[PDB]
Amino acid sequence: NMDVIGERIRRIKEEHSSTWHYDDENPYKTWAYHGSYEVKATGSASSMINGVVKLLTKPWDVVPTVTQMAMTDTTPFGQQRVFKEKVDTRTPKPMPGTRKVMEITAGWLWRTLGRNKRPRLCTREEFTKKVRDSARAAVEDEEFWKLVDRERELHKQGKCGSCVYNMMWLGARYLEFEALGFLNEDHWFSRENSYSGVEGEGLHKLGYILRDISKIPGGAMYADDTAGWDTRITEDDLHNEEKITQQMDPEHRQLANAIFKLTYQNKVVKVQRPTPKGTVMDIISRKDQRGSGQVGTYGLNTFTNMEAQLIRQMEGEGVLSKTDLENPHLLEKKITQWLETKGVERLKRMAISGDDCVVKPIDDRFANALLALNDMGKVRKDIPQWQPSKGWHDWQQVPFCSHHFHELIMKDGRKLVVPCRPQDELIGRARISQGAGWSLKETACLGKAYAQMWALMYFHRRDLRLASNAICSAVPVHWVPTSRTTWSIHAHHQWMTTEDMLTVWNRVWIEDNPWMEDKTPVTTWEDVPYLGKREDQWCGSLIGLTSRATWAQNILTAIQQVRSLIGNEEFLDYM
Ligand SMILES: [Zn+2]
Ligand SMILES: [Zn+2]
Repeated sequence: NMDVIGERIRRIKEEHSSTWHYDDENPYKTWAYHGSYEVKATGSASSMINGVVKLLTKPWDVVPTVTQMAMTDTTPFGQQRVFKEKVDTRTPKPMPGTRKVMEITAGWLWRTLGRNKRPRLCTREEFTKKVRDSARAAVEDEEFWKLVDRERELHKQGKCGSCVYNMMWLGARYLEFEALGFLNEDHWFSRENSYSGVEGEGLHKLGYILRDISKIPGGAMYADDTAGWDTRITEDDLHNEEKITQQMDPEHRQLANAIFKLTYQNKVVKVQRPTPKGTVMDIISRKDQRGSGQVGTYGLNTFTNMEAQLIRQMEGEGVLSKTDLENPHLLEKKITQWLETKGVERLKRMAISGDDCVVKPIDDRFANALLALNDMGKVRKDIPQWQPSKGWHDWQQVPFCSHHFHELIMKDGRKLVVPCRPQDELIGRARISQGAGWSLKETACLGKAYAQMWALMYFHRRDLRLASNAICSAVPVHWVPTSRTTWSIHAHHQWMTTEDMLTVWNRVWIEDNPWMEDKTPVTTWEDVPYLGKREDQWCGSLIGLTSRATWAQNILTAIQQVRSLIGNEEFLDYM
């Protein structure tokens, strides 16, 4: 406890020895409270609207899903209400039999994941290349690595001085990246290496993967959401995730054990809180849960979700009974036999990206196999704890990574599998600019990035292809898209290029598409298919409405208004 986190609290206390106090009425119930100090508020209750795509998407000014997405709250008040919901809770300790099967499955899973790859340290040169107090992009060119070296020497002694978490210091995240970044950089959770994973595959491939899973004989496809996954990571999960250190070299194992013991299994967090005296940052700590702003959070969530779904498949097939989960002397024989004879096959029945999961069990007993899932702490969201799960018998209805996927028939007979989501979520996100003082050019370039992402991923939506062509017609051709649209893991960002969208389309969907055997290229957007009109409307299309027809037939007027305000540059007509 204080032996691991004491030095961190001391340095925070001495750096703010002025304005240091113990608020006797702190609102923390499951976190250990230490102290507080005052700082200026950070964040905002609303976000800036991207005027370029807003002016080109007038019918969606009157849409509630779009209007809501401009009111996110990152203020210290918003910081505190999200803390009450699920962060300030305790997850009950799993039963002794459940803890054994988790430990057996975790070790078997780590051996399988490391059958070809060996763990390795990540480097300052890697961290510096990936970025392309607190820190920005003046810091890697600064010799701030002397700070990193001094903290690493503390980690080599099993101590920690300045690795805290903010609901970050770049030095602590490098040290974490140095010891655990190999999971992401070496793609341990690619589908080839992990069977269930989808890391590096990309949003344009997830639908094909779900379609391949549907070919496996079995029951329905299940995709249960977990209520607050990061808050349900137990001390047993962290101990099971730590077993990867057994495959490391001694110098790597030492730095990773330091990350696990001093940064994951013990954590110091500074959180902002409103008070009748201003804005106050509090210093709390706990021994479980997972920090969301961490490298390897995705990989360790993926690993633990893989293990948990494997265990639920065990219970569905009758390998695990209630008596087994209660038994502190549970035998390993039938658990080990099942994993070594069926484990890889059962892993192939799943698509798992962090807490998002899709599994196709061998039959539908899985739907009512809930003893281990609930006892492990991964309680499903918005459903009675023991009510059976509802699965889908059509992979196209299965939700995964905030998407569903449609199989489309091109006019030449070839088949595409495209990602899709309710259209208001796509338009509402595109109308949101990130930050404060950005010029019209940077605002238009971000809108161009969303337009080209729609041309690559959501071309099959009539409203989006029209809006994408209007945005690209209103933004100068030579302007390069800035920032990122998705901020997500599955985004390969093939739309950031200024290559012809139809050329990039042919590369993504034909040339590089492993599920497309006919490499015959598409020569015109007219040969790029849409969703069925019924499906398009089911997923939020405004086609058929007169406000959409008026907007479509008068779209060049809105494009010219944006061009008039942008200035005298080179434009192209894409309509
Ligand atoms: Zn540290
Ligand atoms: Zn759809």
